[PDB]
Amino acid sequence: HQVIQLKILDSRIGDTIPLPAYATDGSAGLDLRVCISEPMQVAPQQTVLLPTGIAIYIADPKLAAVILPRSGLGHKNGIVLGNLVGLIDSDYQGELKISCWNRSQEHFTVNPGDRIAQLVFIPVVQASFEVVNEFTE
Amino acid sequence: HQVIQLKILDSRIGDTIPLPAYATDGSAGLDLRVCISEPMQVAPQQTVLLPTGIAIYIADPKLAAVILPRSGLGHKNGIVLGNLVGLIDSDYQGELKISCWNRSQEHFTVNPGDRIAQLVFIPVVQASFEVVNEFTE
Amino acid sequence: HQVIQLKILDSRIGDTIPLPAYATDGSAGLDLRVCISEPMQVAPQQTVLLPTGIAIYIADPKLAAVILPRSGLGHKNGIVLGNLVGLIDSDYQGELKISCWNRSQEHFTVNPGDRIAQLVFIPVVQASFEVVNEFTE
Ligand SMILES: O=c1ccn([C@H]2C[C@H](O)[C@@H](COP(=O)(O)O)O2)c(=O)[nH]1
Ligand SMILES: O=c1ccn([C@H]2C[C@H](O)[C@@H](COP(=O)(O)O)O2)c(=O)[nH]1
Ligand SMILES: O=c1ccn([C@H]2C[C@H](O)[C@@H](COP(=O)(O)O)O2)c(=O)[nH]1
Repeated sequence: HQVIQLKILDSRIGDTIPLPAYATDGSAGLDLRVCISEPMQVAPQQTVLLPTGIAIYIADPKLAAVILPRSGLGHKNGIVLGNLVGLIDSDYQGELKISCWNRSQEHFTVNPGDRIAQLVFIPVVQASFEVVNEFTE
Repeated sequence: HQVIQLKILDSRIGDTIPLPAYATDGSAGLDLRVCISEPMQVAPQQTVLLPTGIAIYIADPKLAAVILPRSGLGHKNGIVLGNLVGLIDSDYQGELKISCWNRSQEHFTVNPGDRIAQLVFIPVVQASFEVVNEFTE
Repeated sequence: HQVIQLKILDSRIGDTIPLPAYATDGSAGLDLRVCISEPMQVAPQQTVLLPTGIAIYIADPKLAAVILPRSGLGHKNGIVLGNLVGLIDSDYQGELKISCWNRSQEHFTVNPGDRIAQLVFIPVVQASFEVVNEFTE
């Protein structure tokens, strides 16, 4: 495993709302929960910015994280991400936030502590370009 | 290359509908075909769950796969994924299924065996958190 | 870092429109700018194909790139990608193009040289399948 520093921004986290964790040893992602104080309605076509109450610091520039929709919420309820895929840079230290977009025609309720997205840590490569007139092998 | 076990769930696979394969030596993804018995209409804004007739077992927890829209179908026909990006965990052993979402204003027909998404195998990192009061280097 | 060959297809690139570059040492992605000659309107629900004026050649089959929405444009303006996520194969040598999709209810103007998406280089794994009757460890 790789160590990622995490700062708790809302005292509910770790008390009434658990920290993100892998469901199983073979899980690729961690479910991300929202830290709101009362249930929130997301109308058809509405986008709402939902806080997580946590900040992470990946630090290692060979690593990033992406925020993805949950499969069931996205397929069954059309509850996905307004930016489609959220990209977390290694030097980002602010709160993780979810752009929650209801792409369906049905109203949806988000309760405090609900899992609304998933977080996946991926290696990334920092490219340097070489400008050429023609491509070569 | 890396070996991924594949179980055929529908006898058409490998007979009338080919197994997923890289188009070229330099392809990042494999086209994923649907295993339906008759053509299916996907109306504007409709989401339909489409089977592939295959199950995979990635097994290695340092590896995952993602299901992505095809570029031409998504750009030209608005045929994309209802969950936007499908994440396949290393310990998932069920059938691969596509959440096919028509985001366009035109009706679309999916024929048996059509390529509707693409599958990409990516390394992933399992993070362990360290809860801190302030971030450090 | 890893060297990626880049061919300039429009003489504005590197003169009036900068080459893609990482904003910070810890950035995971590079902002991708559009190479159009006059401002372009993107109406609600409209998809437009926007050129970048550059081609890249990743070459290494263990590497790919993805094109993702920008977070603010996607969350605030609903300016995302019609194919949701663009996948760039290592053997692709054509112009990078953005499927720009306005998922919002507000008209949006794209100016020449605007950053409209981001590009991320990721390692990928080329799988070989082993067809089995039952999965094993
Ligand atoms: O869904 C998202 C996308 C981004 N970010 C964070 C992590 C990014 O590194 C940072 C800056 O976003 P940019 O506008 O620079 O992409 O915002 C989120 O909290 N959620
Ligand atoms: O588009 C998708 C997304 C997920 N899955 C499979 C692989 C996942 O590991 C499994 C469980 O999904 P979750 O609800 O746990 O994300 O479903 C698919 O078949 N297709
Ligand atoms: O948003 C996108 C998606 C793809 N491509 C390029 C890179 C791919 O390797 C190539 C071929 O696309 P396919 O139809 O084979 O996926 O098009 C783009 O320019 N932009």
